[PDB]
Amino acid sequence: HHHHFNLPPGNYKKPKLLYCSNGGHFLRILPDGTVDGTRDRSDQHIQLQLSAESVGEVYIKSTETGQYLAMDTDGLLYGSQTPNEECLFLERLEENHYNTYISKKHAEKNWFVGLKKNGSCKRGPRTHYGQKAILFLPLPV
Repeated sequence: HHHHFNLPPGNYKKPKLLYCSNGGHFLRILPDGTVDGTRDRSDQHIQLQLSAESVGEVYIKSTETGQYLAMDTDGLLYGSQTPNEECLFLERLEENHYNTYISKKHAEKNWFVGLKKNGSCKRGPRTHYGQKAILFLPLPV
């Protein structure tokens, strides 16, 4: 293990919105595979279904498009049509409150899913423990 094992409360029964504290954006997976953030609660591409692989491991999938959130070799988030090793994330509790998502593939590097204040996604290597960009709150849709 490269990381702690404090898990967030909750389950995967229903889809969620992943709200980023940093700029107040919801994680969005565009039909074209693009990943970013939007403040529009009405957006049809912010509804995500999480599911667990192993305990503490998840897939994050677009309910609208079926695409899986994934982080590439260069730390860029993208929408994948099929589930692959780049699609697994370590879902953890952070600051005793939020949810963080660490790239399983790149766990040793501490690459997280994160959103900038301007709503653009952070590149893996630019993320790190202690940032606001990596903090998410799962909200019901």
